Amino acid sequence: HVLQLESASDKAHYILSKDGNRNNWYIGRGSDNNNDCTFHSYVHGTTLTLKQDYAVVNKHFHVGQAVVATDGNIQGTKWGGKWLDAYLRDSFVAKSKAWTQVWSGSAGGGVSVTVSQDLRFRNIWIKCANNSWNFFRTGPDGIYFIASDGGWLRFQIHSNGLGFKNIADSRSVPNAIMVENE
Amino acid sequence: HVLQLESASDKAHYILSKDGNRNNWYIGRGSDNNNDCTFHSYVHGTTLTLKQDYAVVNKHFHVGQAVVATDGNIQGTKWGGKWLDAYLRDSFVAKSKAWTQVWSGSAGGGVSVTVSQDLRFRNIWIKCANNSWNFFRTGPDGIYFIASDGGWLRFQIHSNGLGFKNIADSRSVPNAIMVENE
Amino acid sequence: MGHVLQLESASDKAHYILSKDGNRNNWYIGRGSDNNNDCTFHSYVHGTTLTLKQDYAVVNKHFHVGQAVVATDGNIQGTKWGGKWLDAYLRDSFVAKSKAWTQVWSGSAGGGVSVTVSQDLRFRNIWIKCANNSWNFFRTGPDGIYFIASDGGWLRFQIHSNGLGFKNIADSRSVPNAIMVENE
Repeated sequence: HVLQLESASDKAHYILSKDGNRNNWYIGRGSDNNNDCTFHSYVHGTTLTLKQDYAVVNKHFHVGQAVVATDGNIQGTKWGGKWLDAYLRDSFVAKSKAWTQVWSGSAGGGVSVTVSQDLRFRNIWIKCANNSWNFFRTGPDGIYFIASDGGWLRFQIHSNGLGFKNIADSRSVPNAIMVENE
Repeated sequence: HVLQLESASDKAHYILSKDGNRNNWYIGRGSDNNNDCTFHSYVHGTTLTLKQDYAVVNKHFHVGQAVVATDGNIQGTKWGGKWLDAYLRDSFVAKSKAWTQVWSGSAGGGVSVTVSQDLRFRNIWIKCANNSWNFFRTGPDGIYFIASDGGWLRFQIHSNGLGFKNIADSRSVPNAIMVENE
Repeated sequence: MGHVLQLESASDKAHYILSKDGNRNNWYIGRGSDNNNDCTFHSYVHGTTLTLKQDYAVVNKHFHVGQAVVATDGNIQGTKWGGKWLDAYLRDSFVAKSKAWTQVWSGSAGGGVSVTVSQDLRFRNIWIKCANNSWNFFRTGPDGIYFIASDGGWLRFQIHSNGLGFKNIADSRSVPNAIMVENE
């Protein structure tokens, strides 16, 4: 009930398979003075090693068809087939604590301007009178109102978030827009 | 120092254990013309394979007591014993970029209404005068103010977020409330 | 079958390959125990083990994939997470759904008056109480000048000193007396 392999103290002992003259795979204690135990394909160069404080495989690791990658990323059906890094980015609001100017100029009553970021469901700050930032969080394309410094601004988000239009304002003309980074 | 297994080129070579007449487990290169090396239980049908570009197990994979599931979900004490998908959902604000109406009507000064979701710590838009949406983010049940289109609205979130009351308004009567999806 | 290394045992009895160096049990592979079909690759010296069981495979210690690590508490470390553990990457990268708030200042700051607040208020959700006992919401950006038509009239305020300073620049009948912040 035991196939007994015996070597001298601290000497290698492993099972080696060769097909033809080719080293194919091995399992066991591959080196003298080293107690790591390895299961290795020479042909694939793919390895599992039992080491002192952990086990390791040297390439990506599949669990069924889910994948644990060598960079620590995970892919599987639970993440909608995405890698986890992308699932997270798409799924949850980023704590960037940074903003970006998407537009600068002057947009009086009736004037529509155009930006290269989708402004829908974003945190924005609009600068109108008195060199202050007026906060707003947009929903989808639509009509919004803010009692911005100077008086007030009624504005429209249109064109799938790329259009920003001053519908009407009372002494509160937008001259800059920042957006919180995603 | 080596147990040497030798085969013809590209022929299977493996070690097979049988208990009585039952195939029980094997290790090695299980098939001709295929360099994949496998450690397999025939009884359990549970397998580790070393392949060209990855190593793979065919069922859920435990690391101590933590679990990496075949769908890519992970369970562990670091996630409070939850699966990671649920930890994430519970822990972080959802980037849903979508909204839902929670009430529609007319709530003049003093009028209280029931809303369809708990509005505490939520992103909301209230429509009052002039067909525009006024943004607000609520905290707990309490008293809030917004200089909404038309003038202003002092409002109350009550009844564990299920009640919305117009305390007072100046020419700014609410008629619709949207909430950002969670 | 003459070119397979065949290990044959009685039904439901252990059979494994054991390697010993000198007198020391060093490693084994196979069916370690009677009446039990679990198959194990184990180092006796390291005490590190892989086991194939009925419904799962298991390693008994942290498991590395290249240099990435899946720990026994379910945490993951890797270059994708900036070399951080995923728990910290998540905490640092994404907005907490805390649904709770904390008071960061209480007092009375009229026009021109500046106060110290107890948290960095940059890129935070805050609520300022001015006139009429109501909360006025604002989300801040970095240090800078901001405006809110808060209950009473309006308030132009400044976040300064790396988020630790709050100054009433000017107000119209809307003097701040308390500020709450959403918990991170």
